[PDB]
Amino acid sequence: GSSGSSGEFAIDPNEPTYCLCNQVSYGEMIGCDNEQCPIEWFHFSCVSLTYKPKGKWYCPKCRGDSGPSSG
Ligand SMILES: [Zn+2]
Ligand SMILES: [Zn+2]
Repeated sequence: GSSGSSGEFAIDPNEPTYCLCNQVSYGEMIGCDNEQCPIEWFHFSCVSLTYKPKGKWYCPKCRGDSGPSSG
């Protein structure tokens, strides 16, 4: 990558986005065990991850579904 350049937190229309922060893949990323998941791609730092977990990892968007807006 680039040694260092100001102007972070920017989403370019050139490259797509997956992670929740909607940013271009970078650093370490894992594939949500849930295939159906349209993202199946999230950053570590974002998902408070230090290293590839030796266990099924389900994005915070899948594991948290129960609970509809209205009752
Ligand atoms: Zn992210
Ligand atoms: Zn998922």
